[PDB]
Amino acid sequence: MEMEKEFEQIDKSGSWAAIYQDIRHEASDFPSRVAKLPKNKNRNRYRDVSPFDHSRIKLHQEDNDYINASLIKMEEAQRSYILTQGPLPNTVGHFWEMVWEQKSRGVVMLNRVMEKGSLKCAQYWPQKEEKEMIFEDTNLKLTLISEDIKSYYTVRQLELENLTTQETREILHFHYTTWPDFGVPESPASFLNFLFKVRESGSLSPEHGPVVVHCSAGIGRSGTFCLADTCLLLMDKRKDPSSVDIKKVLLEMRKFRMGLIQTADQLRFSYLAVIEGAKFIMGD
Ligand SMILES: COC[C@H]1N(S(C)(=O)=O)[C@H]2CC[C@]1(O)CC2
Repeated sequence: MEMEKEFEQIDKSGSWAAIYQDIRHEASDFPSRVAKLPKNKNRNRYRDVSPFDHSRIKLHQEDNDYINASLIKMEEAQRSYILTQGPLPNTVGHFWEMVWEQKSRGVVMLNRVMEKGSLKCAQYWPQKEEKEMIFEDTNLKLTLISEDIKSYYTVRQLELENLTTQETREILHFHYTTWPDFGVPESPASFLNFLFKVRESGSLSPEHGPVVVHCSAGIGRSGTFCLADTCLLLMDKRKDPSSVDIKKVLLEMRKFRMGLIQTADQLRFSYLAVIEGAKFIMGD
């Protein structure tokens, strides 16, 4: 079926939970043996969220190459994404090592450091220009260059230096700051505006390594971001945009990381975002 009318048909019939459970039943199951090794327990935020072995990002290190991060490679859309958990106190150096080694331009953050009164990820970037951060375990230096605070999101320019080679690179930090502590946003308008700002920066384009996107577990809000982006790109590429099947795209993405889209409300929100986004692209 088309999307917008399949949407109204699920709303009127109140069957979002049944649709979402079907997705959960059909999703891929692949091994995640490296994630479960005892030496990696303090590298995982949640015991039930792990990268598959076949798609995990490897650190360029001979001691321990493990990070909780997955490469989502979308062949028809010609887009790739790295989805990862919010960094932990003992993985902030691994996080920036990955950004460096994978040649990423941008980092997309969809959570606040504290939500619901608890810590959802480490404070992994510097908050003042004159107070830079040094990660001694991976030999990197990170400096805040500039910050632009807007009503729904903040964009930061950061300098990452590989202290071993003295090479430097500019990284863009795109921080969506207004996702509610409970539920999903009422309108997708600010989330779509944010997606378009990431696109306009070059961070999603083939001349760079894959964008790094995270929330707390790296599957819920993060899944919503890449699912909406890929569906909108396919609607632009194809002769028949009504042929884009959001459930099929989500199942394809779940071949590369478990659990993408965590609730039926996140599934409904993803439909809403693609539907509204397709009107703004045109041609209107
Ligand atoms: C408690 O939520 C009810 C669910 N339905 S339903 C009846 O379609 O599954 C609507 C859409 C998703 C919800 O989780 C929120 C309202």
